[PDB]
Amino acid sequence: ERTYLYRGRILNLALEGRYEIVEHKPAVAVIALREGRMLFVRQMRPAVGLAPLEIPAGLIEPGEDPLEAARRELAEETGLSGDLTYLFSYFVSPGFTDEKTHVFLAENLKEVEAAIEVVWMRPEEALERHQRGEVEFSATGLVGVLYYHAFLR
Amino acid sequence: ERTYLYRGRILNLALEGRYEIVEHKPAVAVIALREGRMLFVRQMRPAVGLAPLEIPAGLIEPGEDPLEAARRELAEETGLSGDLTYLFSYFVSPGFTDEKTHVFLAENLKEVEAAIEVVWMRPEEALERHQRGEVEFSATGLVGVLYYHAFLR
Ligand SMILES: Nc1ncnc2c1ncn2[C@@H]1O[C@H](COP(=O)(O)OP(=O)(O)OC[C@H]2O[C@H](O)[C@H](O)[C@@H]2O)[C@@H](O)[C@H]1O
Ligand SMILES: Nc1ncnc2c1ncn2[C@@H]1O[C@H](COP(=O)(O)OP(=O)(O)OC[C@H]2O[C@H](O)[C@H](O)[C@@H]2O)[C@@H](O)[C@H]1O
Repeated sequence: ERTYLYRGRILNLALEGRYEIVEHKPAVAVIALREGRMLFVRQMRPAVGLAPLEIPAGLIEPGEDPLEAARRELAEETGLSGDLTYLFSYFVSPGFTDEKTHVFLAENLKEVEAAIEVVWMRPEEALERHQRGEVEFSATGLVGVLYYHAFLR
Repeated sequence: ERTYLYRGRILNLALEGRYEIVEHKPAVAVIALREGRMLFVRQMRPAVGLAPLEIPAGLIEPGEDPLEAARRELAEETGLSGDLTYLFSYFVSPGFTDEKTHVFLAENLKEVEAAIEVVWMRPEEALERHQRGEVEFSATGLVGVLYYHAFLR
């Protein structure tokens, strides 16, 4: 059983026996390749004080399933729509939070609409920039880069 | 500036303007392959109520750098030691936490020592089991699987 220390906007903090638990809405992330470039985004993230390289990602809000949330954040963050395929999911850090991320591939991208910086970048270059200390990754950004190298070359 | 709502054992909860921020110690994770099997671990994770497929992972404690923490958790969780190479890092979920994970590759594993279940499993099978809904991934488990498919075949 959980006792709640804080009920917030995008998280709750609970204690469960000796365990500190952060409840958090699920998330989605979209991997998209065009002309050899992957679709990254960057935004200032106050939790870390910097703008890591991410792929388009967002929270699943009331009413939505993961596919719908993925289509929405792709459009809102980048102005694009595409044909989305579910790939896999992961718990971001299951030792303390229940946040689960559902990852999609987007193909056949179309601009549907003309704080978030869109960064098209070859994944090989993202990985080299990271290795040289020039940019940080989020989990979603790293998953995109690794998925590309595994399956999209 | 941050105001603290909770100072805990493995996290602090702060507000920063409108932002809810979870401070958390950094983590490490180790990717290890032997005879075509990757070294996974499973443990009950109360935050999610299940035991996802992870790779050996742990927190960096006072006094330690990432390499040292990685060697320690590999030994404590699996009884193994190896030659460790730094690969890359990622922020697990930078929209709300500062947790950063440093990922290593381990080679030339040796048993140094005879709650945590050690699960050697071919990564192709881990990914198929996940696709069929049979097991969940942590971020570290998924990163291990993707890294293998990208670079270790
Ligand atoms: N929710 C918690 N609340 C209280 N203490 C905890 C909790 N979980 C663990 N402990 C204590 O904290 C001690 C040290 O934890 P270590 O074992 O090095 O790490 P890890 O395997 O848990 O987490 C490693 C990563 O894997 C996952 O993605 C995680 O979220 C991390 O990102 C433990 O001995 C526990 O006593
Ligand atoms: N720390 C926070 N505290 C308060 N509200 C917040 C915070 N961060 C965002 N908001 C609000 O929450 C609203 C909805 O958030 P959406 O934009 O769909 O998601 P995302 O891109 O932030 O996070 C997506 C994932 O990427 C990362 O890995 C994250 O940690 C997630 O795992 C926002 O409009 C903000 O107003």
